[PDB]
Amino acid sequence: LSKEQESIIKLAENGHNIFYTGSAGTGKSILLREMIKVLKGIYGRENVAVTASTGLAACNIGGITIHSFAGIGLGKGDADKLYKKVRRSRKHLRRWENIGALVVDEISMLDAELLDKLDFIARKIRKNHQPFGGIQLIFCGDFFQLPPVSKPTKFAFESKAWKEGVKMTIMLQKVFRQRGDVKFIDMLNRMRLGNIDDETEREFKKLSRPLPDDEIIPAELYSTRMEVERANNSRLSKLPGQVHIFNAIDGGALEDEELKERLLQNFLAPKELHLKVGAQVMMVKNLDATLVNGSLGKVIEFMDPETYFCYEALTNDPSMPPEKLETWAENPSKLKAAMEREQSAVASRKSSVKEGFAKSDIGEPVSPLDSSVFDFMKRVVLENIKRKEQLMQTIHQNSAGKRRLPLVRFKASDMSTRMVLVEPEDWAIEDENEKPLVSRVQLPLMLAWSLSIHKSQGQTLPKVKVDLRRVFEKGQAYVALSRAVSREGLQVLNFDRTRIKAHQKVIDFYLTLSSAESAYKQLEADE
DNA sequence: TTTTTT
Ligand SMILES: Nc1ncnc2c1ncn2[C@@H]1O[C@H](COP(=O)(O)OP(=O)(O)OP(O)(O)=S)[C@@H](O)[C@H]1O
Ligand SMILES: [Mg+2]
Repeated sequence: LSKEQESIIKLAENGHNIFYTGSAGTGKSILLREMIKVLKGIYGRENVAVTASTGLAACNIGGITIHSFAGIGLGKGDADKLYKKVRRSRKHLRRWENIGALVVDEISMLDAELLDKLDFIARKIRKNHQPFGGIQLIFCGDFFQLPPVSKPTKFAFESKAWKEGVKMTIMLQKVFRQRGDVKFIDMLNRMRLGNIDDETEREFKKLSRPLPDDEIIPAELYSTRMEVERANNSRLSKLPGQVHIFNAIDGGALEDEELKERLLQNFLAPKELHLKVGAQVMMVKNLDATLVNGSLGKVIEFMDPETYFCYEALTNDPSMPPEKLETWAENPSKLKAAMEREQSAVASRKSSVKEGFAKSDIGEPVSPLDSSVFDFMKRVVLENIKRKEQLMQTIHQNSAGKRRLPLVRFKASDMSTRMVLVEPEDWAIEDENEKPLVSRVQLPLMLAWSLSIHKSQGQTLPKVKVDLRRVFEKGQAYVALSRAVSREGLQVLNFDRTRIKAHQKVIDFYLTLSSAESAYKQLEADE
């Protein structure tokens, strides 16, 4: 870690409501990841609230989406009625009564209206007038990156809540991401601000040369959902291995089918989820505390719940007597007899709707499980008790004509993994008398080789294809291209400098702030 | 042409 950075953790240590920023690449998130350790040691592991604007970027540091944390849904409604939505769910209310520090990363994507609301929700809950109820704030973004989504949106700082809230500011300088290319850093420093010359243009337009043709799948960054899907399938249908179709149950009672379709998209769920063995996926609904919107991962193989109950126990003891896997692979009546022991009335009218999802293929045969699924065991001639894989594969050949679901290896930003067999979820849009106008049961997955540029903001991409065809917001081009470590590993199609421009309030804001060294002097102000 | 909801 640098010297300019440690003066921030230690500023946040001493308890100051800092916002802190810097060019893309300057290691603000990495910094934050360690800052979060030393704020749980002050308040409590359960009293620090790690969040970001999006949900993938929120996983970059360990956190849930800011909206998921506060418990405000999409947070469109009035500032007063969000308070009563919060104080209903007991979990979310005391989550606001105990947090000592609220962390928000890539706050650039939050709009002044919500920052005003959270500020209010906290004050009326915590019984305190202080700029957020006394909650130590830590805002970490870069206002030259993507601005808050509008459907006019004032920036996070135009709010009364921000300029009341932020007590202190800092500003990092050394761009670490492209550290070995002092030229490429420069090219992005002036793409961030609005200036591009010929040598920049020609160099970027030279990057459209195809990327290396090795066995590492390059990441692709398109500005739209229907590009991201074109590339997520342009790439998936190049993967060796048998596909698995996943058809989404739909309903139920709306008449305008054009909005029905459009409603059926923003659920983040596709009508046709195609998934092979080895696809990069990303959870899209907040399921639990560590499997959330934005969790990258990979698909491992496709098993039904009877099967996966063996494979799960088989991960917890590869030194297991196989006389019990053989009791399940020669009599699968006893198989259910151990699965049930470990596990509403409107949920029983959606189980039997989710029950139909991915109908059983009693006429299609069941291919064997891959090699890599039993690699975990392969780590002394008398200990080769591995009739286990032949037992496990036998248990799989008993699940033809049974719904097989994706077993996904998920990966957190602290580098630990977690396997889960992904069950369908349900997306409904309804009214006061509960009738789902549009309802859809699909898997909470989408291919995650291509992110949007919004979702990729905050990422650090080793080999990244970028296509500036359909960018429409200031700095968005600068995000997609600055997600790159180098130039040797970067493709740039349809480079268009004729719309690469700055916003005026972003120049106006980064002239009234404290530099990296104007963070040190406030340390001897404490001491 | 975008994100956000257990
Ligand atoms: N002190 C450091 N020493 C070595 N590598 C660093 C250091 N700080 C950052 N990096 C590298 O820089 C990248 C991480 O920088 P980030 O923390 O992601 O900054 P940032 O996320 O680009 O800022 P954004 O995009 O505005 S959220 C990784 O490749 C790190 O290995
Ligand atoms: Mg980041």
